Amino acid sequence: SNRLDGKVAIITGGTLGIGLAIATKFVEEGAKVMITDRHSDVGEKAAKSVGTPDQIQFFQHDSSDEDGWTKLFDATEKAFGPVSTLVNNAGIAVNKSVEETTTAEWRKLLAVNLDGVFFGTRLGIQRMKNKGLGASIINMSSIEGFVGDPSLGAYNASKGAVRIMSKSAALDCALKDYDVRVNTVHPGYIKTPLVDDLPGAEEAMSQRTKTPMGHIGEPNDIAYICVYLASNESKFATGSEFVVDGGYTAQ
Amino acid sequence: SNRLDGKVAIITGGTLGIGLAIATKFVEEGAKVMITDRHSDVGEKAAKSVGTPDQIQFFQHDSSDEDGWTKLFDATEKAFGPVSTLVNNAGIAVNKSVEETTTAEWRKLLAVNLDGVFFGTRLGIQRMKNKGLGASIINMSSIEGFVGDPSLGAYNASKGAVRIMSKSAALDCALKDYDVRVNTVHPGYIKTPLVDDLPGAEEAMSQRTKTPMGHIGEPNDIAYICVYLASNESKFATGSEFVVDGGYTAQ
Amino acid sequence: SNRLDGKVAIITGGTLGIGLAIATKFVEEGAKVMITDRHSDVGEKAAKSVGTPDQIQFFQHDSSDEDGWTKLFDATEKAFGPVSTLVNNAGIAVNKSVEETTTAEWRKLLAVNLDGVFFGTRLGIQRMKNKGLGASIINMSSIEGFVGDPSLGAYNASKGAVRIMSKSAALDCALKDYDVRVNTVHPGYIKTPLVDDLPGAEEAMSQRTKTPMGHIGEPNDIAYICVYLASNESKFATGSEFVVDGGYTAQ
Amino acid sequence: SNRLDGKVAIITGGTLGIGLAIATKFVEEGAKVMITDRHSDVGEKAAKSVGTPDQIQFFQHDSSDEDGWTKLFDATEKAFGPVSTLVNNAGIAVNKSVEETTTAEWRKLLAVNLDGVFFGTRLGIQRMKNKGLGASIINMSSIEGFVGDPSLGAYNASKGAVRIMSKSAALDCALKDYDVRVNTVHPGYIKTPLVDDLPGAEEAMSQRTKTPMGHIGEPNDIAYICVYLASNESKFATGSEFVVDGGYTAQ
Ligand SMILES: NC(=O)C1=CN([C@@H]2O[C@H](COP(=O)(O)OP(=O)(O)OC[C@H]3O[C@@H](n4cnc5c(N)ncnc54)[C@H](O)[C@@H]3O)[C@@H](O)[C@H]2O)C=CC1
Ligand SMILES: NC(=O)C1=CN([C@@H]2O[C@H](COP(=O)(O)OP(=O)(O)OC[C@H]3O[C@@H](n4cnc5c(N)ncnc54)[C@H](O)[C@@H]3O)[C@@H](O)[C@H]2O)C=CC1
Ligand SMILES: NC(=O)C1=CN([C@@H]2O[C@H](COP(=O)(O)OP(=O)(O)OC[C@H]3O[C@@H](n4cnc5c(N)ncnc54)[C@H](O)[C@@H]3O)[C@@H](O)[C@H]2O)C=CC1
Ligand SMILES: NC(=O)C1=CN([C@@H]2O[C@H](COP(=O)(O)OP(=O)(O)OC[C@H]3O[C@@H](n4cnc5c(N)ncnc54)[C@H](O)[C@@H]3O)[C@@H](O)[C@H]2O)C=CC1
Ligand SMILES: C[C@@H](O)c1ccccc1
Ligand SMILES: C[C@@H](O)c1ccccc1
Ligand SMILES: C[C@@H](O)c1ccccc1
Ligand SMILES: C[C@@H](O)c1ccccc1
Ligand SMILES: [Mg+2]
Ligand SMILES: [Mg+2]
Repeated sequence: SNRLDGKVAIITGGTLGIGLAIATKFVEEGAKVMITDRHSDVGEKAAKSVGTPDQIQFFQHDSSDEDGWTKLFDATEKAFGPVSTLVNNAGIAVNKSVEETTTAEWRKLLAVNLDGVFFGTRLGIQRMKNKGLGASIINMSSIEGFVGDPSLGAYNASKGAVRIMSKSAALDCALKDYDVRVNTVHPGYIKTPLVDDLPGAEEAMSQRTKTPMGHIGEPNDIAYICVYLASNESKFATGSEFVVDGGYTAQ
Repeated sequence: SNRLDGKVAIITGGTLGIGLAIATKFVEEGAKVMITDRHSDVGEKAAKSVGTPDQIQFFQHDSSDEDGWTKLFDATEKAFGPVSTLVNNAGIAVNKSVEETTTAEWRKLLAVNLDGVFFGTRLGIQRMKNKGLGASIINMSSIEGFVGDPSLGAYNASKGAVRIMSKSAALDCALKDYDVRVNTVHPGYIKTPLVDDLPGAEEAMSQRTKTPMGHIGEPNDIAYICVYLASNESKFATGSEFVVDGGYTAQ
Repeated sequence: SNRLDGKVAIITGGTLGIGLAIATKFVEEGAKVMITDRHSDVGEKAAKSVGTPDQIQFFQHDSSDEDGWTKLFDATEKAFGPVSTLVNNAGIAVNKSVEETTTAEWRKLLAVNLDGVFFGTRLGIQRMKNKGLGASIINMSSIEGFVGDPSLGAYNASKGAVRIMSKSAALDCALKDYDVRVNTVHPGYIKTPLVDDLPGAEEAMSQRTKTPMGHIGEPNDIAYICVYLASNESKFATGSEFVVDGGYTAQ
Repeated sequence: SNRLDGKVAIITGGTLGIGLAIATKFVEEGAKVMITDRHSDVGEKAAKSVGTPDQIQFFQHDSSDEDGWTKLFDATEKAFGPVSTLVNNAGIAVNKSVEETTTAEWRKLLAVNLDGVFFGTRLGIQRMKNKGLGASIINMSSIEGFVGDPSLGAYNASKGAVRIMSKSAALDCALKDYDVRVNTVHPGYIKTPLVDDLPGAEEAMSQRTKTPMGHIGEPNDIAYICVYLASNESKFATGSEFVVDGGYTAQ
């Protein structure tokens, strides 16, 4: 209760899975939230399921769309006042090795997972710096930002990029006294309706050779670390990686 | 409020600095707490300053004392019921390079910082496993578990040891379904009364080449990450490292 | 002597600095080498300075040019026989924070440093797999793939991407028995004619707060780790990072 | 050939497995070598199998024996002149979880794997600093210094300790211009006569979920990275970790 009082958050890809749980817990903790998705059927349903428009709204946006990022911040500040918190959560995956990644697949995935995170982080710094907001940018950067997977080549590139680009941003903001922190969150495998629709994936993901806890996580597992990072509780944390993975990377 | 309802925690070195703030926030969040120190003058004063005996008590113990560790768990369970949470926070430092570390200094520091953490972790697993407690062992493992410092040789050894031993314990507990998580917390430099008594240390620590944020942290910065790790909010986090360092390790 | 007997190597950006030293030592150790640069004035001079055309040749190529990558492998195999070794060394830097990185700067740097390395790695796997060559892909991935720098935002993104994408490729090649290894090399600061032309850079780079050894490296420092990685001496090394940095990342 | 001309090396645990291969390649490259083992039957046989006494000798020593370390350096300098190179390779393992590690097991393993490496490193710095030798200390610090194993708790503690203590030593030596480098080598699983005597271990170790290359390494895989680190080829490498693991830690 009240851990995000006063905060105004944008969460990209906030209508389902991890993003939706982040939104839910943020609203529970007193934040105002703008969620996005590139679609609208999903997004408008999503917001009302969490709360009332004074708490949470939807804005249609593809995170790879540079110009839209500006539309999104403007819409958020007009609904709720100056943005304090950005969660760059939107992402896609391609199930290909590096060897077999088409150039089109490469470019598409980097547009969302890398360019989108760059656009959001760059704009977030510009919009949030020097306002006494206790501003926090939280970039979703995966267990696949620490370890490779033979069938996630482009995804691995994007997540490693986000991991280290976020440190650069953290340092500049710290050195310049901007009152903006930048950190990454690295989920292991999490169970969502989308995973449930992939036959065998959860089981495959729950083998002890993958996730030592022998099961995968839930969306709220990622929501709670994001609450910590958005809150002023984490005012000395910047430039670091927060892993919530059931032990995946510990072995 | 209520984030640690029902929890019963031991915090070693809990009478001052980071340990005391961990204790304070744990009690605020509903945990019962036993704090320790090798002394008693410090420890008894400390507990009453946080709360009443039904909330927090003191037990005299040197974490290097293997037999005492057993006394400590027994005293905690008799005061508050079965222990769910252990914070291995007690530690010492020697201001010596590897080159100049005496063997006596080496052994003394390893006894507290390494053996003590081993004794606590081993006993904690044995006492906490298989009770449905949502048990959590939180080992204090430093920025000096990631990077070296030329004048902290033995300290660096101990912190690197804790970092990886904790992963071993996390994995075994996960694989065996023990309902015990093990994680490490890695503070950067934190401002305490002890640091205040070391002329020039905070300033030295606040240079941008050391801490990018240009200042050092406060004890509550470490308390809040410990609340997250002790709580069931972090039920999917095991075997990982949580860094709160003002950017120190990001550059 | 003879440590790369029989090997056929492509080195991108091989006409100056680190690339030229890699080429020089590779030829000394018995490899045949094709060096590249996006220019030709630099490239043709470079090759003759190292050896005769039966040892080393130049091919004009911008590593961001996908179609050219195919031209480059074909020219190398026609000069020297099937390629066994690829060093993805070409790279550029932008001296900008994330905050101030223009989109054009972002795209240009990613085209060379990320897309170029992807194109080379993908093609290298396809061309080298399953030929008994003891094939090795060596991706230049920087100290800036481990730590951030506030004024190298895009560069940091690219180097973190290369670091982890390389692990993906390593794993797929290992799992599929391709006889291709993939590793990254992470130079600290190295002294070259280009650094010499940047007033104050070497000195700035030699401060103990940057490079503990108190001086920067030389091109051969990177050449020698590349010889090891190209040779069959390193037949069990894949998916890992080889840092040669004067202590930069150790503190 | 000649890559270690002039060097004088001590290799602890140099009579079998990885240590013996390190010794063999060191002698091949022109170094003079003193190997150790706590036994003598093994050690005297070992040296003659590699070369003549002017190339390689044996000295009986348990690396946990502090006073003996001094005897060992003196015997080496009297045979071969001032020591330039130290490989802290002796180590033992206990097949126990943290939970089940007896205190006696803990102390015994730390005495060899941690205290022994401390004693060697401390003495090596003192004996080697400031002599223009191009001195190099190479500490064997395992894949189990990066990841945990549920059944190697004490071993994991020791290897994490060595990993970070070595960075401390590297930094002090660099900052003080000692002409001593300190680095760690991290083998994955390697096939030796001892592994061959453990039924099922190699197979278990070769599963793709353990070692992606699908087989384990050979002793020379570790010897060759040690040659690089002992040689002046690696004069800019200090404070870093060199992993040769078949991909184990990349996934
Ligand atoms: N679910 C899992 O098991 C894992 C998820 N992750 C990461 O967690 C993050 C969030 O995951 P989920 O919310 O559960 O995703 P999800 O798998 O449940 O659904 C995909 C989500 O991505 C967003 N998205 C995709 N393309 C987009 C675009 N062009 N513009 C805006 N939004 C877009 C959508 O809003 C959608 O909610 C992602 O970045 C993903 O990379 C990482 C590891 C595992
Ligand atoms: N204060 C700082 O700047 C930093 C602290 N740390 C780590 O944080 C942890 C806690 O720090 P503080 O509480 O602020 O310590 P402190 O510096 O304020 O005071 C030392 C504390 O260590 C405990 N302690 C020492 N030897 C002990 C023994 N033999 N038995 C039981 N307890 C013992 C005492 O209770 C005392 O409260 C330590 O493990 C330390 O290594 C790490 C980096 C920086
Ligand atoms: N010199 C230094 O201090 C450091 C260098 N590095 C990295 O080391 C690698 C090699 O460095 P140097 O050879 O010394 O570079 P250099 O600084 O001496 O010169 C730049 C080199 O990059 C190559 N290059 C740039 N754009 C290219 C393109 N579009 N196509 C083909 N080639 C291109 C050129 O061949 C040129 O030789 C680079 O990837 C760089 O990122 C990393 C840290 C420090
Ligand atoms: N063989 C393998 O699969 C792996 C080995 N390692 C590490 O590699 C290093 C070397 O391995 P190997 O030479 O193959 O060992 P080994 O397994 O072949 O034989 C044990 C070696 O340890 C030395 N040793 C043990 N206790 C000693 C003492 N008290 N004093 C002096 N020497 C002692 C002995 O000389 C003996 O040669 C060790 O530190 C080990 O921790 C790490 C991972 C895997
Ligand atoms: C790593 C996670 O994002 C994932 C990617 C592709 C398919 C399933 C899961
Ligand atoms: C790293 C921290 O624990 C410290 C150690 C010695 C002196 C000051 C601070
Ligand atoms: C990190 C190195 O590539 C560099 C980049 C920009 C300017 C100088 C040096
Ligand atoms: C990790 C390696 O040193 C090992 C330890 C115990 C048993 C087998 C192998
Ligand atoms: Mg792993
Ligand atoms: Mg650093």
